[PDB]
Amino acid sequence: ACTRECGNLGFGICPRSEGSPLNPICINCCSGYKGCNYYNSFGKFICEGESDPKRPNACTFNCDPNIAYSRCPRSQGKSLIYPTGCTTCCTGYKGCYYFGKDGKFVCEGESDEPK
Repeated sequence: ACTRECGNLGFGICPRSEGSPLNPICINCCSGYKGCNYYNSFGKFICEGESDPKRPNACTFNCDPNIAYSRCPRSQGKSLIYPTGCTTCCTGYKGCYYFGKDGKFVCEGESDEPK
């Protein structure tokens, strides 16, 4: 039960399992998320993510060539939501972290994300 209000948020980020041995995601330990583990294509543990999705680390976009895939508590949907349209804190997804147009964290989403 959410209001009809059109939200004015900036972007959402959602820590989610990404990639596979055969189809590696481009990511690094710095930008990977706390609570997610990162692995090579042979399935060897590389690192836990260092980044808090409420206040992400300053990192480069550079791929860590040791990383092919991640395991996060949640696995569904997009890693990044932009733009957000009319999405509000309420209609936003659980395990997704929405930031204002100023770049500052506003809220985590409260609604179930379709699988």
